[PDB]
Amino acid sequence: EEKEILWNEAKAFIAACYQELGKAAEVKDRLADIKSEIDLTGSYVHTKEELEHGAKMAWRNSNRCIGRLFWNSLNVIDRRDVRTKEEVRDALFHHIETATNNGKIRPTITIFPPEEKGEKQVEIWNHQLIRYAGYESDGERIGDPASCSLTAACEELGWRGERTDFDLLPLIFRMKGDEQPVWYELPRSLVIEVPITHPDIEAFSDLELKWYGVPIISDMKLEVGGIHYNAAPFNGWYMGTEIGARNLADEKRYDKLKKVASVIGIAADYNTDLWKDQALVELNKAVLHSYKKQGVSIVDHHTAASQFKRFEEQAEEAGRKLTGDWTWLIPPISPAATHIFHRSYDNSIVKPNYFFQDKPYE
Amino acid sequence: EEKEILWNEAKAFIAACYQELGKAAEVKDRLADIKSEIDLTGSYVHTKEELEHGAKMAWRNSNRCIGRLFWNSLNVIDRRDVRTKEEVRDALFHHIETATNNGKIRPTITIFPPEEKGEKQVEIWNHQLIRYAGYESDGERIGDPASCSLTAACEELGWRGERTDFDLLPLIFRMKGDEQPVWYELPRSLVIEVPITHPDIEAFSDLELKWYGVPIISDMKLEVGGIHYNAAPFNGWYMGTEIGARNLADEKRYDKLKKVASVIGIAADYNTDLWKDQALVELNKAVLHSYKKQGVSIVDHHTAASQFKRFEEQAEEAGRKLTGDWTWLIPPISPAATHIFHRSYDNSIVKPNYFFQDKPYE
Ligand code: HEM
Ligand code: HEM
Ligand SMILES: C[C@H](O)[C@H](O)[C@H]1CNc2nc(N)[nH]c(=O)c2N1
Ligand SMILES: C[C@H](O)[C@H](O)[C@H]1CNc2nc(N)[nH]c(=O)c2N1
Ligand SMILES: NC(=[NH2+])NCCC[C@H](N)C(=O)O
Ligand SMILES: NC(=[NH2+])NCCC[C@H](N)C(=O)O
Repeated sequence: EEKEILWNEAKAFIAACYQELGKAAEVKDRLADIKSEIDLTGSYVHTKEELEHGAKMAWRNSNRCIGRLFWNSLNVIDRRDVRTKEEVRDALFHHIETATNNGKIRPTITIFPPEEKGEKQVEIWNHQLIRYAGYESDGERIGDPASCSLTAACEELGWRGERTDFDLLPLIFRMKGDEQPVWYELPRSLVIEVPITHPDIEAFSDLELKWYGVPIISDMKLEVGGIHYNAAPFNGWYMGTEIGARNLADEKRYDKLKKVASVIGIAADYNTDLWKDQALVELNKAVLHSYKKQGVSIVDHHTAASQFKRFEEQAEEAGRKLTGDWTWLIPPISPAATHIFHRSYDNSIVKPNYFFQDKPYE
Repeated sequence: EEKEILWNEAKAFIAACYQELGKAAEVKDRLADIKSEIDLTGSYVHTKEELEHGAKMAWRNSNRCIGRLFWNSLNVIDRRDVRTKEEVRDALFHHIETATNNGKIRPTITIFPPEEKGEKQVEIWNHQLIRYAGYESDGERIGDPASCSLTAACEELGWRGERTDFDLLPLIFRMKGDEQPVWYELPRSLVIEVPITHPDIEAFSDLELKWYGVPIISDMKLEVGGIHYNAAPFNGWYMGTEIGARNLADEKRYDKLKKVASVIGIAADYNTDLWKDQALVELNKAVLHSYKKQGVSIVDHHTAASQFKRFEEQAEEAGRKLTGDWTWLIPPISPAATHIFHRSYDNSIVKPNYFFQDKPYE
């Protein structure tokens, strides 16, 4: 009964994949081998070409992603060969190193062995390979609240954070057959961070803000032709607003707008002064300026939206249906200044794609 | 077959209305009289209490409206007695005068006779009672492009605009039985306008921007218990962003962001400078400052969202389901700074409500 779902998704995927690669004639024979493989083993194994293209298709189908113009240049790393936690660890270290690329970020995915009987071979606990810890204890708020539960979970495993506002969480994942995950401290040499300064307001440094260079989502499931890659961390480069308008701005995150208003020399007393709006703009300018000055890749929301429009045009020219989530595609500052705001998007789910998974902690 | 739809909507409305007014015991007898009235005449007539409460309920059900906290203080003007175009004209003039209230704006609706056999007694062509004309002719762009088609239609009726960027369109409506609408020039004494200045950037006046005080939507259908009030203009006061982030900012509208960037002394060369975002903030600050200085009612998007949150809480306490359109409720600047951005809204349609109608021009 499980073969049936796998087999149908496999047919849809290979037919569409090989079609796009111009391998339309090799479908029938490839489908046969897969049909046999499923019969024998209860599953099938992707060729490196299918795996690579499937990961690209999945990115192209990510309704919430504004950066999809570059779907076809994704660097896919096939690590389905890993069997030990040392190999997982070094694969994760390598992903960080190669995707970072000394600041000139390469969009990269590292693909680990897929679920077998729904049984995970590797289970990554981190939301992102690089992220800051969070602590709350009796009035105290330190670090990133979005990381509070994972941080508490790590401190159940013998790890202890310094309790600065920017503790790097260790990598934490569990191997099949083990009851507890293991954790490895990140080598600081691998992690680029960017101190946030303002182009012309020098007092901005007094906030002592910083953020990490590369956002590497590590807790989503990649689904390709019925195959479930629960462990397949991926990264692009940041859009400035993700850091300046959300991570550093949200009240449930770092909540820095009042402090920003102070250092840029404006009052934070009256809603009608639009001080939050003004602080958001200056904070987002500082973020863009800082990453650029540091030689770390980043994109502003206007350029990103322009690129996304080219993605829309490209899709129309190629005869492909466009899907998107309007509510996530619009940037959280000046959304009406982008074309995205003024059109509609079909939020249908197309596979291959990336999906949410339940968290092993909490 | 038309009695059936009317009768069912009537039952739902009166039962719910009288329930809310505490007139639950008078439902059965009122429903009887209506049932007879429909049988005899093919329609029924609302009491002043039902009409008033129905208009309020309709506002409360307006999924796109962030200002719904004040639904119950709506000033309803019953003008179902009008029969002549002079009476319509004077009713419209009065609505403008009383809603304006010397700048301290009163949320007001004037209700004209409803459709009979789907036949309109009064058909208002204006989108808003007060709005600026728009012209495009061989390269020329003057005024408000959103008004181009209506403006062209008026100039087919013997009206001629001065072709400034802020020509007030005449009132234009058609009476039942007439083939063409009539138009009446607005008395300037009735129309408050606000010149846009900046609190601390005096060069902002060089843009010579202004906007009108009161937004009075005049082309939507009010539906109450099966009765279709196609002509029922209503107004609240502005939220600043409607003017500063859309009317004056959109490229398909007044398109003023480059000129704003110039007068506030910033470059408009690089996306990464976030000059559009900065210009939007300063333009929206100027709008709020200008209306306040002029003694004309206005609300900023932060205060408006706070009020809307109270509307959410009030709804929960009263046992009423909340409905809303997330995509319209979020303000077009700093939406993530409002609570609205971070929750979901059921976009179901509940009646009574206000609906779109096809435009007689275009
Ligand atoms: C190349 C630069 C990229 C940019 C600028 C970009 C931009 C964005 C942004 C701004 C978001 C919203 C994130 C949030 O609000 O938290 C997003 C979401 C997303 N992006 Fe991209 N992205 C990029 C690359 C990629 C890559 C390489 C993949 C995967 C192969 C990807 C898949 C996704 C997915 C799955 C989401 C949704 C995540 C979620 O639901 O939480 N993107 N992207
Ligand atoms: C009291 C002050 C009010 C404020 C601040 C307010 C705020 C708003 C705003 C900002 C919008 C979005 C408009 C746009 O983007 O073009 C809106 C839409 C709307 N409001 Fe209100 N509103 C108010 C009063 C009213 C009143 C009195 C009514 C009717 C009785 C009403 C019914 C609506 C409707 C029907 C829409 C949707 C219009 C459309 O779909 O184009 N509002 N409101
Ligand atoms: C396509 C999209 O639904 C459309 O542009 C909407 C988005 N949200 C909006 N929200 C408001 N308040 N006003 C608008 O005109 C719009 N436009
Ligand atoms: C409730 C709402 O859907 C939710 O807050 C969404 C809105 N749009 C978003 N858009 C982006 N890019 N990121 C987010 O986290 C969210 N949050
Ligand atoms: N550009 C991206 N790939 N973003 C992925 C999500 C990152 C997340 N929003 C963050 O601020 O850390
Ligand atoms: N606050 C209101 N009632 N707004 C109604 C819509 C007005 C319209 N958005 C305008 O800018 O003219």
